[PDB]
Amino acid sequence: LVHGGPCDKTSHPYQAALYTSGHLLCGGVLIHPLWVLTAAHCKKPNLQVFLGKHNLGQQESSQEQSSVVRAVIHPDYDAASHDQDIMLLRLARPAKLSELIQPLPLERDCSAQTTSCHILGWGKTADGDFPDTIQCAYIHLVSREECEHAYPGQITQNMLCAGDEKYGKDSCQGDSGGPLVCGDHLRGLVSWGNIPCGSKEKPGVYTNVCRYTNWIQKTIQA
Ligand SMILES: CC[C@H](NC(=O)[C@H]1CN(c2ccc(C(=N)N)cc2)C(=O)O1)c1cccc2ccccc12
Repeated sequence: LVHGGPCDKTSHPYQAALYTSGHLLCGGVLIHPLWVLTAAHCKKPNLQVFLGKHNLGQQESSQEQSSVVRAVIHPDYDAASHDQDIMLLRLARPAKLSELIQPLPLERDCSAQTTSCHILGWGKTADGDFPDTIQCAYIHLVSREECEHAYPGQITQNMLCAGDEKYGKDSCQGDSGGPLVCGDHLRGLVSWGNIPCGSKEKPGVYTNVCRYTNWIQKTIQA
């Protein structure tokens, strides 16, 4: 993510890091002791999930590593447009919850009022580097009308736009599937946006999690 800074160490207990081949692939969000949400475009074989991490270069006493034993991409995901860019990952065992490992409640209300949000991740920064320490930035949800204006004809009801007019804080490569948190609820997932990253003119685009309540429930209860 670009134009942010290191997160407070205790402020992100729901953040997951998704690895394959020993390297960071995506972010993710713990939503249940057995389940992490990420972007559909993150699907690959041999996925490992790290919970409780802050610095990727350290073996942290709070961390837990787990294999993904089932990956359930949304059946209607459209790779070209990123429509329905959501996937549920079932962990090999219930997450060992702690002060630093906690699920984040979902925003189920698609009419929810709160537009002050934040994003987090270990993706690319404004200098091009990939940080060991998780980065955070405050950004704002934009109205559906302003979102449609930024990407004419390319915004569906399954997408939200958010960004920052002052500094252009924005998510980036490596942050996919990370949470857009608004009013301390999960509102969206990092999906797509401008390259180079930066939201001063075109906002980042996020999967609208409130549209997936029923699919999430059916998947978890199957
Ligand atoms: C799963 C592969 C991974 N895909 C992505 O990160 C996606 C997400 N995204 C992207 C671009 C701009 C914004 C924005 N809000 N402005 C948000 C997301 C993008 O372009 O692709 C990836 C792509 C390229 C380099 C990487 C390096 C390390 C780890 C993952 C990398």
